[PDB]
Amino acid sequence: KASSFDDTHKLTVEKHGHTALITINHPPANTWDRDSLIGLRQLIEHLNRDDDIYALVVTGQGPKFFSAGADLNMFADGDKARAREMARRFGEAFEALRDFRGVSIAAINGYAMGGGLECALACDIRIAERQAQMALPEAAVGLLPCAGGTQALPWLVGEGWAKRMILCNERVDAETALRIGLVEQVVDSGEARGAALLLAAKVARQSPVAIRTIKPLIQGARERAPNTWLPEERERFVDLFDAQ
Amino acid sequence: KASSFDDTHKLTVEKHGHTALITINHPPANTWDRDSLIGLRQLIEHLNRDDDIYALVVTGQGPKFFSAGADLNMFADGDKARAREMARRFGEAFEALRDFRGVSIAAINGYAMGGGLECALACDIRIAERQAQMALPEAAVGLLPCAGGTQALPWLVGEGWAKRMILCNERVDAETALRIGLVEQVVDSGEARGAALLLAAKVARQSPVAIRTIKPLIQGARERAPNTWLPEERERFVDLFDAQ
Amino acid sequence: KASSFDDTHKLTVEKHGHTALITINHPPANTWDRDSLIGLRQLIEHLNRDDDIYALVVTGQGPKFFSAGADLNMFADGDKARAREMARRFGEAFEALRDFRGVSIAAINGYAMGGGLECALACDIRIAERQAQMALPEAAVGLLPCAGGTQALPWLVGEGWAKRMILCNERVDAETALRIGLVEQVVDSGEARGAALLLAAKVARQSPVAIRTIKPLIQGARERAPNTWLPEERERFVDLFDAQ
Amino acid sequence: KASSFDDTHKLTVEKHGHTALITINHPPANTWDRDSLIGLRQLIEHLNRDDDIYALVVTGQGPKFFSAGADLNMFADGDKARAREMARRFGEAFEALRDFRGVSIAAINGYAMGGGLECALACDIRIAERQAQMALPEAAVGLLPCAGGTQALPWLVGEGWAKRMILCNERVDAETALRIGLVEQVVDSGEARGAALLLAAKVARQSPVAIRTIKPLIQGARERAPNTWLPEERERFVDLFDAQ
Amino acid sequence: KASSFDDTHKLTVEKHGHTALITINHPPANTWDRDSLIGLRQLIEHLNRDDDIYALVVTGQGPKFFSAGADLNMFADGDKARAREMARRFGEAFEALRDFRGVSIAAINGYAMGGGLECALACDIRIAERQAQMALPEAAVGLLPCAGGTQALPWLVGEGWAKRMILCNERVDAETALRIGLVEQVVDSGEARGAALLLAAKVARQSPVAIRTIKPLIQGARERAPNTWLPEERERFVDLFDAQ
Amino acid sequence: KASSFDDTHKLTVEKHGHTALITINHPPANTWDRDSLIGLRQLIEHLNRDDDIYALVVTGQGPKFFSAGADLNMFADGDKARAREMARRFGEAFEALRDFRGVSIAAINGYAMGGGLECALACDIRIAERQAQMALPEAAVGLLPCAGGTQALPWLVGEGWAKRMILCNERVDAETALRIGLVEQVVDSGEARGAALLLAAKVARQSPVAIRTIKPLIQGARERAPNTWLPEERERFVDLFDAQ
Repeated sequence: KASSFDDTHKLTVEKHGHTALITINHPPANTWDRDSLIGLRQLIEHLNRDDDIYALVVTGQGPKFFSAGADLNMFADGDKARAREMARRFGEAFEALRDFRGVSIAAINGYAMGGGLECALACDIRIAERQAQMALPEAAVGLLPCAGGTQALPWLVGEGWAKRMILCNERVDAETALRIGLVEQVVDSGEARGAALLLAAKVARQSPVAIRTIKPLIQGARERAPNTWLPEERERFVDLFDAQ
Repeated sequence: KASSFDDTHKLTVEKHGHTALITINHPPANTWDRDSLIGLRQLIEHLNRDDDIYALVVTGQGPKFFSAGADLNMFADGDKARAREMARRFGEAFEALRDFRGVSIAAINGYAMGGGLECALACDIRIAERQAQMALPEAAVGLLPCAGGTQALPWLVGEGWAKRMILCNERVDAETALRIGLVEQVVDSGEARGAALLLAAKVARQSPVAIRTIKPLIQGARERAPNTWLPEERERFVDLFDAQ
Repeated sequence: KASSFDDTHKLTVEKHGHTALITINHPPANTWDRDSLIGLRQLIEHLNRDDDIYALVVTGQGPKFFSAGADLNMFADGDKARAREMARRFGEAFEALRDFRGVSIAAINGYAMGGGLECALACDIRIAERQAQMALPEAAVGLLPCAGGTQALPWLVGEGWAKRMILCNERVDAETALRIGLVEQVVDSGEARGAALLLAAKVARQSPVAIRTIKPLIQGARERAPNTWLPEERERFVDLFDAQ
Repeated sequence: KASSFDDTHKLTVEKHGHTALITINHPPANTWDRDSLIGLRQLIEHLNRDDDIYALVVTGQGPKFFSAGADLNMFADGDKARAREMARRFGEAFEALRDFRGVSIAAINGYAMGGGLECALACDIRIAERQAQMALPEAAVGLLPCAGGTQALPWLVGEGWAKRMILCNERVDAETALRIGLVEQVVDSGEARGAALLLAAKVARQSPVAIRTIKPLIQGARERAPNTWLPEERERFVDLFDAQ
Repeated sequence: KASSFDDTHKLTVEKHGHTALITINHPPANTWDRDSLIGLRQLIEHLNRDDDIYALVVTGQGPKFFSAGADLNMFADGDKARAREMARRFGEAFEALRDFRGVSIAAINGYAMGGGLECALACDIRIAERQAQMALPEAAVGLLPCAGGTQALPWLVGEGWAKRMILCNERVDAETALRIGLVEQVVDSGEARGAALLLAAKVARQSPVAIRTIKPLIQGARERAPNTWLPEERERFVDLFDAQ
Repeated sequence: KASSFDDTHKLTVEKHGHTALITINHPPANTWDRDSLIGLRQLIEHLNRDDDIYALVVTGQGPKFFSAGADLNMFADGDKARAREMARRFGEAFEALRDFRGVSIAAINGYAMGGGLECALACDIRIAERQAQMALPEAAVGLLPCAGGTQALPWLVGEGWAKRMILCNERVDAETALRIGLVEQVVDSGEARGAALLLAAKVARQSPVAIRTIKPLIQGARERAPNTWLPEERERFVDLFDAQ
């Protein structure tokens, strides 16, 4: 899928059924840069226009790294202007992945730190390998998680654990992540990608138009309290009842 | 309790102390229909006007089903008009049960799927039997949980598990439900009703006027961020200090 | 730290590195009164103006009590006027502790009930000893948790467990608290203070200006939905990139 | 209307068609006290249960005063406890009048100052006599408009004029009030009551069930942004289409 | 503009510079029906993809009617299903016109009642002819303004005048509309279209990319309080500073 | 007042009673630059710590310009980094002036365009001279009002007139500004400063502690719907009743 456009070779896309497998391919640490952040946004835009795609899996190339976060080549020095543009690209890329019209599954096959973890927080579901370690260590260098980490992390794991990770710089492993809600499924070494593609196959058995309508409803509390969406819930239910 | 009005025989009510035991009695699957959804709303309205009632337990008649959700007799065919009215009745019935002035305890004695699960999400506390299985499989038929499921489920279990259940159609058992926050207590087969009635007895030992005032405060985040309620919290605290 | 001002001897402060150790010293139950609630607010105000302080630990003097909540000497009788002023002092003291510019760690060394538990909910992180028991039993005397308990408790543990504690008056121990998210770390008897001071030392290794900026961002959902803060997140990220 | 219950002789009620004419009768200044604030809330509760009442007019007895605000007999001295209870009674009385299920019309026949003005802000529509003068002069005695004035006044007239009245203690006459949106219609001396009863007669020509449903929708922005109500608008539109 | 697609002859579109002139052409009263509501949404979608279009004017064909609101052919009888679909089409058509990426100007050349008025409320700016009369008389037939009228009308004119129009069924003329904020400019008979096209020409002198970015910011209070957008304001300001 | 610190000679401060008269002194157009935006924030910080100051007037030196907005020396070229810092300084300076603890009065003595108008929108009350002209013409150069103009302007004048000014680049004079709510008082040439200082004297007759408490309440709708502040209103009313 994404068969043709200027897609960076740092992001490989393969079609497996109704599922798009995205692999971060940037050695040695599967780090995110400008080229890949631009390609990610564009790629999500085309997958939202591909009606053959009901699901999405992203994972890191190789067995060691899911993603080590932001390249150092970007928050270089130095340039104040670079930093701002880079924070922009992270938001645009990960908000787009967040707004994927199907379901997105993060197959955490290793270290997911900083921006790599924020990328997985951007996905709908996370599947981590037993040895995987995740953290947001930006405060250690006087910075912060600018790709949504300050909001997404406490959203799943709660404020206590979120500031244990960000404010105290403590990393967590897959089994601790499962205990606190950061991940939904722990699997053995080398089983995330596979596990993710198989969970992405269960989605292709559901009505795609129902998935696309339901998902924004589930994320409703991210912009507005849940009770404010209940009338909208019935309305989209009737919209789904129409057209069988 | 609810000693006299036109209450459908599909909903049996028995008074045990300061507790109203509601039993869904609609074989074979304790399914919800129009008659029972109307009776539920009306029943909650009278229990809110009965000052002898401090608590509430709902459970499914029989050992197999808590509730299998919406009757097929309602989202029949077909009629676009039926579907809309039915989504309305679900909201009105379960929002009323949600707005019960005392505490409500769901004693999940079996399958609670779709609308049956939304009914239990409407209650304050859930107690599940070990063998009980719960899901929201509406997306499998191109529909959605229209009785609050798209908001209530992620509210307790988080977005990851909520779309694991809704978007991926994966069901969960009582022990998984406990791990993710969907239920608060797991008990052995045939022990939910009993467990629920005994938890409903601890409530009758607390000031009822304090329960009625406190409960809306606890649900405050469902309509508005928690910090916006703090001045209101002290105000209702003084209201409780008045009248001893 | 807090080396000089009128600080009540009911609140002892000792400086350990970049960490301020606050100890509730009011026998026999480390109860909160007017004098201590005033001193707490004032103390947090000076710690926010002490740039030598990056973290904060509060704990109860002695091995038995963290804090038994509100003194009876305050919600005395009786005076309607007293009650209101007291609810005010709780809010002001614990909202200030909540708004501490560094990280605050509750070292629960025993019973933390009512206002004592609300004090620990006010802190960023909670570390409980195995034998510690926590509850909000205000509804048992016809009152309510007026120091933020009705909002803070469901915020961490969810609505089900929050009303299990408040509406049903059921207390929880440290291992149950860990299971539900009320605490982040369980430790053995006599190890909380120590554990807390060592977690407070990891914070002094991070940029303080990053901690002060990040923490309000993490608590953003308490006043406004998380998505509304994302542009602000990047903006404060660039503010942190400036000044290296 | 309100034909029988313990209604204080300080509040006279007369039935004119489908309209309830409420007259503040407390010389010399039509001031609000505890007895009248309690009676007002109770009176609105019964008018909401009287299906013969589609509209409501309140005005001051005599030609000189609509209402001079709060009695001095209440924020007496002195008692801290009195003040709090009194602020409570104002809110409860005027929020109830605000939540009247039909339309309420303030016929301002004279001075409406402080609580008298807040009473008229509580009504749906205001009709002022040419000589009428309105202000919120609470800040002049070190207090504030505690019956909703700090929110209702800028809601209609804008922040500039609202703090011109409250923060600068400047009063306005009926013609200035019309220019800024504080009133909707200016009439000649002795014509407000009459004008109000005739506007209240136009309401009795509309579907009452439509008025009761529509009015909360119009006030939707007072609790939540307008766009959040649009799905609810259609839903209540279909509810009105049902039952013809 | 909109040079080619299935556009209903009930909606005529002509290109005048960078401005699209939309004319409701449905005698005798320029009423809105299903065919025209579908065409309106589609038309706005294509104008948002036409980079040659910076502005938009809608007006009624003929000198007598701007729009008399909803056709009777739709809320026919009767069918409950029809009513719901029709409320849906109004929302979708007018929310799209509301979300036009350029500026939209309503040239009110006559009666604009009910849905016709809601259509003009959907536009950015309103220019009314002296003889034009506007109202929302839905409550007179037991219905309500389902195309946003219950939210848009008080948004501009305030609650008092909004329920004077809706709850009391009182219509307003162009000079009263100007006094209350319902319209921004009053012009003489036969001068609205012309006035609107000339105001739409001033827009083509501004940066289009600035108009598209600014307009959502101006409407920010419709979904969220204004202070929550200020960081976003600077961010889009820098986005505009980039690309010159 | 502001008797001693590094205050830029571009901002002259004179003490007249309990009022601080701030005069933008930067020829020829009273334009805002970095030096003056920094000094403004600092100046407001010290006036908030001066208990001798109850009010504030800002106006432009000379008879021709109130303020022509942002210096060209700042959004120079060119530097992307400059633009961002400058948008930051505007927000910080005008949000501080907005958050002045007393009342602030803009005495518009001439042109107030772009940032000059945003400065006056930041004040509580605006008094304009008859010849004064105001606009936000940023969209004409492909930019936007980054100092709050996109939120403050529609907040007072409504969306129609706000986008008439911003999206259509149409300027308004003092008499049009009065008609639409942009200003509260129009005065003759050379009378604004004087008028403002005399309105600032009426404020010094009110309780300062009441002004400081009330003003945030009036601006409550800028961050949260008005109904959410009503319990807080009574609470601060009792806080004002305490301490006489």
